Amino acid sequence: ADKELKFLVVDDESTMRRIVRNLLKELGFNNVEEAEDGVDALNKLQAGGYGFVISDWNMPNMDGLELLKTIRADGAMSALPVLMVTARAKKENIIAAAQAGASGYVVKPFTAATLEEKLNKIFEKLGM
Ligand code: BEF
Ligand SMILES: [Mn+2]
Repeated sequence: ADKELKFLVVDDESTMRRIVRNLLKELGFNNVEEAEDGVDALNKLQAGGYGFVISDWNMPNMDGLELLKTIRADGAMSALPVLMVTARAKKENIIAAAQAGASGYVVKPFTAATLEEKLNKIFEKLGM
């Protein structure tokens, strides 16, 4: 994919955001911003320019399922890639997110290779 693709990394834990951002850099992606919950995320997304969202689920203010659903329902950003990265491991969680339009889904804890693999799976599906 285009190495100037702008990512929004959303998680209420700064340690996780740091992990994801550093994995993105290793993969060649340096245009990366962070948000701390779904409301902060939507503020940055409204600010413009984003091409990919990586998001947690359990966050205050707006959780990642609501964030995903808001994005998919919004005409200005309905096809924006959203990769879920969450400790929610139950099949019903995965179903709710998949059905809500998740581009992909990774369960914490996760390896570097898994994130890379699932990002590349989304790129290939979208022809990025
Ligand atoms: F708090 Be997240 F769903 F890992
Ligand atoms: Mn969380």
